[PDB]
Amino acid sequence: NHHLYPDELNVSNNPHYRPKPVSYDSTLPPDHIKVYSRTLFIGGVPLNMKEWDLANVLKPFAEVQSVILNNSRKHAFVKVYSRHEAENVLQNFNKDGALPLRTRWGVGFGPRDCCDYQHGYSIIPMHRLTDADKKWSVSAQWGGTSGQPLVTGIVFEEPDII
Repeated sequence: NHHLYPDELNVSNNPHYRPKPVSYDSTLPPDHIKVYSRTLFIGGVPLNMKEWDLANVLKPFAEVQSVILNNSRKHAFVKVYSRHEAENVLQNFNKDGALPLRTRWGVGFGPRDCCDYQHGYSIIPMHRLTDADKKWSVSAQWGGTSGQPLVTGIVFEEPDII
């Protein structure tokens, strides 16, 4: 498992507490939902940079929740606790290029072909989500719908997937 803080809960006593914003977009086609990524793809990762090193360097911009790192592939998938935090990294982290890290929107939920990589969201037809995906979307600790059912046009932040 790739979560940095095992078994944590999205509760007010956790410093990682974040709200779960949900909205509705009438323009989506039938049976489609919109999911904002909380996952960054980081390329240019040096050989001796580990998961906590990435969390440590990012901390002034965002609190890292999970990291899937592969040094042999020079990359990591880094999930942060909120969409706002992910945007803050892309806006403000390493913009001069003092570090070799190269950061962009990643995909942590749903099919890769549904992702708009420029804007960091996916428009996903619900027939392409597993029952597990649908359950995660409604019941996850961070992101998801906070109990609200999945309907055409619902918009939410990337849900945790176990």
